[PDB]
Amino acid sequence: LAGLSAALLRTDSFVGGRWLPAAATFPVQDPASGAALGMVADCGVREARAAVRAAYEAFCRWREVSAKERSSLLRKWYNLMIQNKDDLARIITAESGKPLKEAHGEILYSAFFLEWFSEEARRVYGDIIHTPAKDRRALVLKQPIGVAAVITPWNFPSAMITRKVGAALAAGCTVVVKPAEDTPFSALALAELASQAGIPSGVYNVIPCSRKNAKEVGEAICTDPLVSKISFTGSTTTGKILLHHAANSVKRVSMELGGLAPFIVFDSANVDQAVAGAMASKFRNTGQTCVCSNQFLVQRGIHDAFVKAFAEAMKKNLRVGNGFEEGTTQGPLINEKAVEKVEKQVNDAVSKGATVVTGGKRHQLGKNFFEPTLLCNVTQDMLTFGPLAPVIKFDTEEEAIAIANAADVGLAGYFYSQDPAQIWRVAEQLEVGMVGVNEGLISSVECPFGGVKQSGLGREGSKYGIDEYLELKYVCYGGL
Amino acid sequence: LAGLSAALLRTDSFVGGRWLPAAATFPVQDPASGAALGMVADCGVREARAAVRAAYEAFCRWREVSAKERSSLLRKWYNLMIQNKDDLARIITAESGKPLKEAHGEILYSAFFLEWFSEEARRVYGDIIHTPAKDRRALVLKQPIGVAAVITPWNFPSAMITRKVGAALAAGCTVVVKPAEDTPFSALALAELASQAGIPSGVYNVIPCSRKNAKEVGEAICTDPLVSKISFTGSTTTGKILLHHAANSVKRVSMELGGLAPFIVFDSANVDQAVAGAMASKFRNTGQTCVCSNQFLVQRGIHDAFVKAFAEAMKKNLRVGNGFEEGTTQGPLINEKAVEKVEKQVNDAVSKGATVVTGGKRHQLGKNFFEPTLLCNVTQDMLTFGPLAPVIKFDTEEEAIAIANAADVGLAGYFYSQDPAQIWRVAEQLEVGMVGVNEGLISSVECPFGGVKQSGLGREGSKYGIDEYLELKYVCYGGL
Amino acid sequence: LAGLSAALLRTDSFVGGRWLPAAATFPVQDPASGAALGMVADCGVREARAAVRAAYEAFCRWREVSAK
Amino acid sequence: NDAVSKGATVVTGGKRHQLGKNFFEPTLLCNVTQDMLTFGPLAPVIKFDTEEEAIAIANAADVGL
Repeated sequence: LAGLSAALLRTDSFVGGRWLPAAATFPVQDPASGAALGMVADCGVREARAAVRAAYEAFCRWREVSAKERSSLLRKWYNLMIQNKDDLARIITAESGKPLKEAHGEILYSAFFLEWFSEEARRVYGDIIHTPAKDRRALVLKQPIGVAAVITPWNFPSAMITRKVGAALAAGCTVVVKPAEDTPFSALALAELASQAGIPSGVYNVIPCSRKNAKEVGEAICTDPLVSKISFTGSTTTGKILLHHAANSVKRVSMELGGLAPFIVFDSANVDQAVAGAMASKFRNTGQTCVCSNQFLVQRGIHDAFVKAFAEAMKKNLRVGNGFEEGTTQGPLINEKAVEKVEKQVNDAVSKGATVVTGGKRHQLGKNFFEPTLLCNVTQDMLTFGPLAPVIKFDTEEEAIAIANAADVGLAGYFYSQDPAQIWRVAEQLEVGMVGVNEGLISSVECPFGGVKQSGLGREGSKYGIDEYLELKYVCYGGL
Repeated sequence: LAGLSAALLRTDSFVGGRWLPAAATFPVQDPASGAALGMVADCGVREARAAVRAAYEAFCRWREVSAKERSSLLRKWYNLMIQNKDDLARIITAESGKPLKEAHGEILYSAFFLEWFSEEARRVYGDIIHTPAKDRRALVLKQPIGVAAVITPWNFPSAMITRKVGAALAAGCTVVVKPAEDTPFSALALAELASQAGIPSGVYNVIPCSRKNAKEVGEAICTDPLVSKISFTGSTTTGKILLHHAANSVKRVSMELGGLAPFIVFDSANVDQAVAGAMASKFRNTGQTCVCSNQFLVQRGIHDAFVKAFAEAMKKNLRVGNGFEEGTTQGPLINEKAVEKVEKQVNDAVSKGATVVTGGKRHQLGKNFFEPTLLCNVTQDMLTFGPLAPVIKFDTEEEAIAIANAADVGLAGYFYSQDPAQIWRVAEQLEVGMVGVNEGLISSVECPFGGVKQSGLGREGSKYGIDEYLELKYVCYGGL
Repeated sequence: LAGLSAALLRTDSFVGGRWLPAAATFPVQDPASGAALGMVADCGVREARAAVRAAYEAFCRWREVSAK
Repeated sequence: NDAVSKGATVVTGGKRHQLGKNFFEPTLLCNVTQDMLTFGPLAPVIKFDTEEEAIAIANAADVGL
């Protein structure tokens, strides 16, 4: 378990440049062994109106540094993460529960976000438009929005914080961060690394707080008028509420909420590969991701040939156990109510027609452990973040889409199909934000992550992400 | 008055391709002579849930036409406007009240928006990002958001409808339009022109409705789940409310609300030019614009030399009268409550220290007519859409900004200054969305109009505007 | 007063086999001298629905061991 | 601000100090007419004529520290 560097670990929220303990604390436990992991500062509103300050003030000056300078700091940070992967990793596995590998997996995917944005910071380009009138010359500068509120989910305690903040600070903004108390350490560990990197005090803050204040602080930072922006990743409910708090102050916003994820396997689709992505998508982090390939849609032809081939691969390598435990594939789910979200679905399926193919009951380790599962004959009248993938048989491509596009969900969808033509049609008509072609993992710091229709606003990462933190200022230069 | 082509004029809301009369109507009158201008269809919610339909369905097919095709239609439309300027003009003067010239002024600035976007429609570019992994190729397409709700103010009954819808349809979207019942005809006149141009039924709709239903229909279209987008221009209050309706359905949004407008005149500033822009900015449409240079800030040095020079120019050419009346500079304000918004301010200024320099009482035509006015010694403790420009003396550039940047207003600000250096500093520190340099009119279809901090979301027009109607779809092409 | 073995003494509630500190604590004092005796973990309901679990699960197996 | 805004020729400082937070640059104002009456490093000057008046105002009752 322990053994990490006392520095990478933290418990006192980090505001304005220095650590600051909360009036009262809240406990964090390894969602696997149950072992307590010290008390974390539980930030109450009074702190936000104070964190949002030292965040603001830090801006009034950070907005000044040469883009080259901020690109320098970021890099210097991206480094400190890289030079700490193995410790920054444990921090995740320990609080997320997820296998150690997936931890490094996250840790890199995190640093790599600081890295990239570090580069983007030096390329915010204004324009020089030509206009009729001979006497006036038009100009367009892009400038930082100012303070930015950042709330992050628990499943990616580092990558979810890095991808937003990297850009945020790339465009010269200041950020106040309320991580998920499930995994708040990775948020503070960054903080430590950022300070060492030399980030000017108040540019990057963290304010841990448990449920009790998650609602309060919520509006606290999403209302405080010094916050001109809000970036959030989470459940549809919470999101819609923050809007309601941002509306009141016409703030800038970008959210990526939940959203099922259709994984359409066609006949021209190669099975071993289709069963490839299939596994890596609905079993990574133990199927606890927004981009968790929810319901698999398979074409009668290759249907049975799929499941058999699919389930067989599961047994072959899905080793349920501890995160830091060698040779481990699945890990804990978060917490009790979670194993119940799976449990539920699993029974309402069996009970309503679902020939279970593998597993089905809580694993024999209990607690927050569940044995992965596969069902079929799963008629759509049964639609959950858990290591559970249900198969649905279909006939036409039109129908396969027809169902997948069962509107009001536009996060990420995947499909396998050897027909060059069918690729384009499916992939374009797919009302989503990210399509994985003959691949099951589509993560990448250089691409635009986000959803469509109610699955979110704005994107994160890529040449396109840093815009979430700029405002355009047209400047009509006249008198010529 | 009358004499126009029966076609350019309309009264039955236009939905799905064909005219449709409202259960009950509401009257529209020339805010100048009072003369009634027929009853317009007063659309009630039941119609919206029906307009939002035929708007949706029109999309499911418009999303298909070749960008070249839609660029063709738009142009064909831009033409029909151009070939109708003189009639499309009267329609505005008659319902807006504003001088006939300013009408043509608008009418062109309108068509020119269709024109431009007609071009943009053929240039929506996807990207091809390079990524590590040899086996997968990343792609990024941009696609239409679908249906779009459009509400427009009264002061620009045509340009405000054209600039949004042009883009909207450029990116292949469908629009439902609720114009300001003050000036709803220009919205229908377009409609007529659009049909003639050949716009597929339901791509562009108009649904007049007076106050009585403005609240209802409001959410009607801003909630109806077929509306995936909302574009609005108006008062801060109304806006914040729509958000509250869009939040509930995480819709895409872009708003440009009110916002004072600082017009900073420095010493290096040429007076005749400073008094130039000064006039054209706070007296166009009779100072009834969002981008209406609200409070003039002048540097002691050139202060007195300004006002004298300023007021003198007013008397010289500000001919108050009827809109269609030859040699007319000012026109009516909208309506009674409006002349009261001016009246108010004017007295709370005189009464609290404001040496009136010209005019001050309702004009001797009464009704919705007011004689322009100029005051000074106007201490900031008195801060209104009316032909009234108050002068405020200042010392330092820092202060001039200090005041102008009196936060929570970021629409458009103007300043005159012959110092090359001072231009850059002022113009960049100016927390706004559009800065007019040594010029008082900064209108242009090719540039980005919109504000910052609470004065709005997103921009309209320019290579940057058509984005308000696209969603990015990353597509990780794998299996290679 | 003090001098006892650090082990025999405790302050973090004991659930499922291992110690677990409470979100917030409550003080315990010698009802005689008044001298404070450290803060004890103050278990809140959320813990019970969790203690009653690891208690249950422990049963499903303890019900098995030989009475001997 | 309610002073400057209502007639108060600032003589020194007036905005939060350039250290921000809970720091403020001391200040001095004048022409400060009594219609503006605070524990902070801020001293406003009020011009008067008679000793009677000087008391008259100072003794603006319900304050005797």
